[PDB]
Amino acid sequence: PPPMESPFQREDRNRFDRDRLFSVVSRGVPEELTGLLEYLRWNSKYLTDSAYTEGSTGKTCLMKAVLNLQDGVNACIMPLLQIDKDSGNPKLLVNAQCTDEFYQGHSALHIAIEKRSLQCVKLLVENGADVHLRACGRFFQKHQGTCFYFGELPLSLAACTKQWDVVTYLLENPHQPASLEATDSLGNTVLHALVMIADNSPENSALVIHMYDGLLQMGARLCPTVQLEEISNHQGLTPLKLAAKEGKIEIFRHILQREFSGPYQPLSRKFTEWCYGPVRVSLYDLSSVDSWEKNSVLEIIAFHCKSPNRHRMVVLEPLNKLLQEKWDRLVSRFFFNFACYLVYMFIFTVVAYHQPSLFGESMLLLGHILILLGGIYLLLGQLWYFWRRRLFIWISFMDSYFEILFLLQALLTVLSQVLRFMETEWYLPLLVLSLVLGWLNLLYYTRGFQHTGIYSVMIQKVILRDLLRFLLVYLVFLFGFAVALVSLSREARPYRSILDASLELFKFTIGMGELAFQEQLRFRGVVLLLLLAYVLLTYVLLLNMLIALMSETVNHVADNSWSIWKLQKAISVLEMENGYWWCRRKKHREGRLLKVGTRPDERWCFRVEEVNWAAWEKTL
Amino acid sequence: PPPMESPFQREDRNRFDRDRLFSVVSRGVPEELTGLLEYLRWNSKYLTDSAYTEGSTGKTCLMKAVLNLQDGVNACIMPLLQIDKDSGNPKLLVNAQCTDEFYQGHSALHIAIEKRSLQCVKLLVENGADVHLRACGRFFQKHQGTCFYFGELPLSLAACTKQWDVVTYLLENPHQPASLEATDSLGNTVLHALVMIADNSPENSALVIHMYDGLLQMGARLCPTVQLEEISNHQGLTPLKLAAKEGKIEIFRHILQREFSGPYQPLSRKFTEWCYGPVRVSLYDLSSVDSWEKNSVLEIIAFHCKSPNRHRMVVLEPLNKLLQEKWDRLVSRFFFNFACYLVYMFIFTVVAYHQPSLFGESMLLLGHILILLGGIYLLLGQLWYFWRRRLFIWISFMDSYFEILFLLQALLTVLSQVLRFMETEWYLPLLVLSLVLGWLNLLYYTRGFQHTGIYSVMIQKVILRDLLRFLLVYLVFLFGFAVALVSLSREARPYRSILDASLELFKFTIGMGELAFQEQLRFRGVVLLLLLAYVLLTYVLLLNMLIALMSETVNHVADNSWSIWKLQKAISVLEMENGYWWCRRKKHREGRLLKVGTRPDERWCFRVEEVNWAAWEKTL
Ligand SMILES: CCCCCCCCCC(=O)OC[C@H](COP(=O)([O-])OCCN)OC(=O)CCCCCCCCC
Ligand SMILES: CCCCCCCCCC(=O)OC[C@H](COP(=O)([O-])OCCN)OC(=O)CCCCCCCCC
Repeated sequence: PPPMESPFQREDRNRFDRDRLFSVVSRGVPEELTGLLEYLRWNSKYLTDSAYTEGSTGKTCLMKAVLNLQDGVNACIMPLLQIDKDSGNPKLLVNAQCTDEFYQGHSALHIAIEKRSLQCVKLLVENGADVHLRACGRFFQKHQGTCFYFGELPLSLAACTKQWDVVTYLLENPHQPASLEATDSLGNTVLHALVMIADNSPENSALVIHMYDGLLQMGARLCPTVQLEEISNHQGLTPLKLAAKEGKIEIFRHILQREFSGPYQPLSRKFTEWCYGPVRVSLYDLSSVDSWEKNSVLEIIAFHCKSPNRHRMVVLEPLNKLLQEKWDRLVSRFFFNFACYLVYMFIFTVVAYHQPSLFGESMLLLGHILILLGGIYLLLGQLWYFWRRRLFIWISFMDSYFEILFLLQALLTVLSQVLRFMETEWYLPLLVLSLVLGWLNLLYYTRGFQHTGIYSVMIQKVILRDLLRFLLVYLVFLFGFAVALVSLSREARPYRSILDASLELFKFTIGMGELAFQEQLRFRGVVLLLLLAYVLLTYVLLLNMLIALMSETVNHVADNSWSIWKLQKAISVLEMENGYWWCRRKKHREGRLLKVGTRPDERWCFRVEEVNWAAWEKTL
Repeated sequence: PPPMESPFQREDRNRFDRDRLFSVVSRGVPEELTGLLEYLRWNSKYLTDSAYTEGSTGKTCLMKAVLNLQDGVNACIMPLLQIDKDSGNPKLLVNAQCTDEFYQGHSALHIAIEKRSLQCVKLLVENGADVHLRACGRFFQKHQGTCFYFGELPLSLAACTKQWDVVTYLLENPHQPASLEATDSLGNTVLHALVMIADNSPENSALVIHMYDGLLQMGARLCPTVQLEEISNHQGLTPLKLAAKEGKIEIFRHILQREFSGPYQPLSRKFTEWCYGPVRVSLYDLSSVDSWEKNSVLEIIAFHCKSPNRHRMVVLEPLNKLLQEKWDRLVSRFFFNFACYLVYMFIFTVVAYHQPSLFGESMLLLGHILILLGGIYLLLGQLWYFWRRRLFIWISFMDSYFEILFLLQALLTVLSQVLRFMETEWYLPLLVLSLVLGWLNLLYYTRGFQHTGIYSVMIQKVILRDLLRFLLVYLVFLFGFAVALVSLSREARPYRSILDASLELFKFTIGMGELAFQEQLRFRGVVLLLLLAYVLLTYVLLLNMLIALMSETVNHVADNSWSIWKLQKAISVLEMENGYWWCRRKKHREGRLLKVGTRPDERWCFRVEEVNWAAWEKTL
């Protein structure tokens, strides 16, 4: 794509001509525009015609004038608009937009706002600039390349660039006021766009929070009957749900715990009830948060968010206490499920232990029937889970590999019981491997306790992703030395096959490597030197991997295992609330309906008791 | 060498004599010089004669006067010059220089500049001091001993000591102005000398950058038609190339990304094109940087620089994006080379696996021919590489040991195929060892991916240089206890040879050491005590080496593996751009020719798109 503006490269082409006009509006001298209007009238042409624009983009002379503002003012703008009006152009020059795929919908008002020229914005608005044109090119979309997403609207651009005067002028100018309800091509409003450009750094979060609160307070004046935070985009997300999905923890916490006093009190989501010393009791708005409603904040955080700080969101209030009462309500069902799986696995172990050769027989047949029925039940449950987690399936197993393991165990159980009916001998390794998987699957339920559940998070770490990368080097070492030892030992004056030599070389890592002078071999010295070289290289490699893993993991970073265990409990709770595949529970709504003021402002509120001695001592 | 000045040691000798004159010019009283001119006229002698100088160095009385400045002024200087003029000396005393090998070319103007006496500099220049005398002794060269390299010229001395007034006076005095184009004995100009004295500390870098920019701006006035940064020294290096070779990262980054506005705009190498929010688009000068030109900055960084921060240079713009587009253009050739090596190694493994005893036979002969041809091809390619990397060969394999390994593998392959024609049995261990090396050489191509290529940098570290130092102690332990166990076990009431006992003692480190009461030996108690002592000493040594290696490597230093992987990709790209030994590619020039102003200032410019949200938010 060509540059937006370039002092060194002339515009593409893919008497008053285009080059003279562009040079005049670049210099900014209005008196050199004389004769342009007469030339346009003589040739019956307009400034919006393709001959007077950049060929590749459709960038006009007015955008060239705004792109060359000197101290916020270009004197060629108003005479250019006067010439455009006097030429009888049915398409206004202020509303002309670029046509290329990279800068599609880009207009001069966007350039005037981005150049922070309030005078130019006023001059464009006074002459009929549409304040709802959407810059929807690839440069203005959100992706990993060179781009600037701010929404697509001029008001969203003015908000995302921290321009209070431009926002105030656009919202209530008498010519054409901008609407806070206006949406971009994705359905995003200005609050959605502020959530989009939000980062978790303190300065960006402060800017986004200030802009969000100010725009909400002005929406309380300009459109008081409009719920600005209840507007959903094309994904069905509100700004709170969008902040939950994108991992924008700071603005999510600010919206979730928002409190105002006096005026703008209906804009609050947190309402202080009473205080007594270090005890503070508050009411929290549960709208769009409680899992009783479809597509809630909790469901989005658990199953739709990809961000690494999902575990930091679930420990914020009121989410923490709400998930705590849900877990206290469902802990008996959790341990009943654990007891059922223990019974199933015990019968599995008894049946697999007493297999026959390739009253007791009837009991073994009954146990085989029970194993088949339990495998069918688990298979149907896992298939229902993966059907419900349809669209976000890649997000489903990135932290829930036990779902994959349970599905695989049930599939192996059903396959082994099918192969037993066909009387093939391969049912027994399948049954044994499903028994292995079933006993490994019992470690899912360690998350029911704090002591085991936190520890199961502390043990597993980034070792798994580096194990494969070390294994890539180690397998090359193993295969090369194995084929070498097989080739060299074929002549007599140990290593008969590739698998045997590979096993003997793998024995060195477990402390059982045989290292001897193979006197019956012809090349025994070279074989011994190859073994010693392999041992030294493998030990150097193992020391390298240990020290490298030691460098990334020991860094004194504070322990986040408690919040990850809380996130695991939240996922378990939200799955347990749906019931079973054969019996669906009716959802129970949390909180109480309370009137908190006048919009009667009746909301479902959750009461949270907080004790904080240091915070209370700081205000004395 | 004697001291430059010493209040305690008298000058060497290797009526108005030398001692009285030296004491007078040390005290600084001009009225005690009476009778010196008459004595010199009577004896027909001059102050520059060997009788009036230090014997070992040739240091004169004027240098003695300047070395004893009191508050920047010595009153004996002007009468001494008057006596020198009145004596009819054909050699001026101001231009007399020291003659010893340590202080060769040292003059009084250098001492006046180093003493920061602008009055003395003006006094010397007004009386005819040559401002282009070069201090070229061993003290003024650059080496690891006691030295001060500043260039060799008075202007370079004034610049390297941060003396703006002295530089300004030397550049435009009406008596004899110094030239910015003047070069030292190495061809270094003042900008080269500033690059030479540059350090990567912030204060030294700030001083060097300020001096460099000021001298370039004054060269824009004094010699506007002279390209000061295009001057090459005797090594053919410009100041940018010299900064790239010496690892001077700060001044290299400053020169590479230099930008000026308004006046001194032709001195810029970076030209901002357009900005829109956090997006900044700039043009970068590619002169002497692009690898299309011989001896470029990229080639110097990859193959000529010895400094440890080579990987920090390649991640700077515009080098990072340029190397990225080069890699995107050559990645298919990289993986085609990988596929060819995989095919060659697979045929190697198949041929080595199916060797006979010391249609299938014809296929094995064809495979032997293919192995021989591939070995010849790889040998010729590696020989061509080491021929092209002729002068800097020691810099070539300090980070590219795979070149050595590929050459050794090809040599072993050719030697094994030669020995097979001679029908000796030793071809088979050579073939097996070349197979080992060829399978190890496949790990070169892990750098083609980020995931494997970064990890291959993270695993290897300083363990290799400490492994040899630990091995020096461990081999002494092993040999001493081995000869002990062989000597002690010779008498009966296990260890028959040195190699056997060494292997049994090495078995303890791999977890297979045999530790038993050798009841058939006569000295079984002493043998058991020797084994226990060896085990304890070896385990203490291993624990020491593990903890010592743990101390140097775990230090929370930020990971530089990504930049080292980028440097490896840069080396691969620059080698792939030359083509093959049998087919040399034509170089493709990067960037576009654009006019950036008036010197028409036409440069080859590279467009770089940068997104930086925090930097843009800081200016709002
Ligand atoms: C169809 C109508 C008949 C229903 C019969 C009652 C079924 C109870 C189901 C139950 O408790 O589930 C236990 C377990 C499910 O694991 P999970 O979803 O918690 O975790 C899933 C992975 N996250 O599932 C199992 O362990 C398999 C059940 C088979 C053994 C039953 C033994 C009963 C002993 C009293
Ligand atoms: C003389 C005219 C005939 C030329 C025939 C084509 C040769 C292709 C060369 C090639 O792709 O090089 C692969 C490799 C070189 O390694 P490198 O320089 O990337 O890395 C070097 C170390 N850094 O070299 C090899 O692997 C050896 C080539 C022998 C096997 C060819 C198999 C072909 C299968 C299609």
